[PDB]
Amino acid sequence: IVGGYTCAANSIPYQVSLNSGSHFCGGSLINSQWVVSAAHCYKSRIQVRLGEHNIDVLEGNEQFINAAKIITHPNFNGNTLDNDIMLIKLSSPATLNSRVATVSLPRSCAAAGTECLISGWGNTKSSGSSYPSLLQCLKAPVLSDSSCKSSYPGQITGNMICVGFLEGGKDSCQGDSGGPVVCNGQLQGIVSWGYGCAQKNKPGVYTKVCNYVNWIQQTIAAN
Ligand SMILES: NC(=[NH2+])NCCCO
Ligand SMILES: [Ca+2]
Repeated sequence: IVGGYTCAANSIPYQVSLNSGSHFCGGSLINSQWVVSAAHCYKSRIQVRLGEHNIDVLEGNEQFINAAKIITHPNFNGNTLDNDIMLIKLSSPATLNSRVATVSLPRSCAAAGTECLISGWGNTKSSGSSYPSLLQCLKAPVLSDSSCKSSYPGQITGNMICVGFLEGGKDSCQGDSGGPVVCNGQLQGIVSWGYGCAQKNKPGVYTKVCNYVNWIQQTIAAN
């Protein structure tokens, strides 16, 4: 997260870290047994780390649970990034408490201008690299579906939204991938793609979660 602030510890209780020797992507806990993330985050072996704030120190609220199943969207396209969504089944249920909690899926799509919270352990520098120990947070609005489409001509499908700031300096980045965009208590976005990060007129593009609730529920019920 570039241009963000350090979240209060455990204040984003649905945020997970996907780990494969180190942190590599975010995700969101949506059921005691299921995390949703981005298909471009796929790895065949993943440990889900719940209840984190400092990913470099055991602080006592962590639950480390291996992925039992990893299911990418059958229509994920690695070129266009359409359908950039993935589900991970935990090998045991997360134990839900104040620090490890589910986030609601969308009841509807979010209006343009809706304020959202984007979070993750991704790069924090707009130039160079600094990867944080502590979870970072960013408040950002859903952008006009036009301001999104003008930024990336011909590249925004109906399964993508832009959330962010056209002036730059405030965006998700590498390592935030797969993490949450939560607006009015609902998971509306998954960190997906962009052109670098925090550049002027290149806002973050996010998988539009309100199109996937049936896919999510059907996959959960079948697996
Ligand atoms: N604005 C961004 N490039 N964010 C997405 C990072 C790549 O998943
Ligand atoms: Ca920790």
